[PDB]
Amino acid sequence: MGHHHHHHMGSAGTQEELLRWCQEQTAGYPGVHVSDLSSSWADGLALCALVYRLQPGLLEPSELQGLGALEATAWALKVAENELGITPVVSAQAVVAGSDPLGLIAYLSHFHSAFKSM
Repeated sequence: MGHHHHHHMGSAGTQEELLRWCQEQTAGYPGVHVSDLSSSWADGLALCALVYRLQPGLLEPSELQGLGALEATAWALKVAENELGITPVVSAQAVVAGSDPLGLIAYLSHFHSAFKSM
């Protein structure tokens, strides 16, 4: 199958399933909105929310939630890898700046595949 590449849906078609799964996993925190593939990860809320869900006894989202964006990403990314074992795919600066859509989505896939199977 396949016509050429794109015709109606393709890029957004994947983001929809990714954003939907992300919001569901980040659902529970009385003060966290997950509906953006950039700003949502600014303060590292989306990433922290996921990590905390996997290791609630080895995470501190609320701590890095306001302490800082760069610190939240670097801290969550470092601990996430230490607690889960997932090696970072993109730099904190890029994540906080949202200048890496391909990298942000790829990372989410790693976390999803880890929980999808476990």
